[PDB]
Formats: sequence, C-alpha cells, structure tokens
Amino acid sequence: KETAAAKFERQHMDSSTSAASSSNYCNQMMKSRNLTKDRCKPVNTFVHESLADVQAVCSQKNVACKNGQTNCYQSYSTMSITDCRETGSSKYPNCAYKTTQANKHIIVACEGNPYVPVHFDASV
Ligand SMILES: Nc1c[nH]c(=O)[nH]c1=O
Repeated sequence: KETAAAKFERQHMDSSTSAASSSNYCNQMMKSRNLTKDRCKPVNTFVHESLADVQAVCSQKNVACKNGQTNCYQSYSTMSITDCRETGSSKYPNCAYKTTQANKHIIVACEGNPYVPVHFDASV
C-alpha cells in the first residue's frame, strides 16, 4: 500500500528532465503518473531537482502550511519546477493541461522517520 513518501515521489518528482520538456508535458505526465485515473486532478507541480535536494528541504526553512499545520518547509534556493493546470476545455477522461515551467522556491510538508516530503504545499 503506497506510502505517503512514495506518493509524493509519484505525484511531484521528475528529476529525469531539467524543465518542462514541451507544451504537452503536463498532458503526458499527469496521465502517466496516474493523476487522471479517477478525475482530472486540477492542479499539480513537478519538481526537476534531485530527490536528495528535494528531501533536503525538510531541514530547511520552517514555515506554516496552508492548512495551518507547522510541518512545512520552504527551499532556501529556487528549484526548477513545472506547474500543471487543467484547461477550461478539459473534459475527463481527456484531461487537458497547461504546461508552465518556472524557477521558484518550493514549500513541502514533511513527516515520518526518516523525515521526508509527503505533500507539495506551494511554490513562491
Ligand atoms: N498549491 C499547490 C498544490 N499542489 C501542487 O502540486 N502544486 C501547487 O502549487
């Protein structure tokens, strides 16, 4: 039964590319990572850094989570990410996404032993 940490990796890690490959990046990735299985997940972010670098964020700048919990952390450096956002025209099961590359600080929630990312909270 997929752990929270594995789920974070599936939903949010893509070290294989350095930045939104193409205009159809999100279309392919949202599907291949099984984020369009039961619905069109409206919004999702992929991080293009090493797993080590992203895991390291859990020991970086402690900030409040959007839900009010205290276990969020913001990266000291900007990281290469891609946001995926469902287009107005998107209709399940043909989930359509706008692919946007950027370089931003990430905020993740971390839990467990080992203390690792289990939720992507925001980019800033
Ligand atoms: N706010 C967010 C929630 N979840 C994501 O994957 N990306 C975001 O930017």
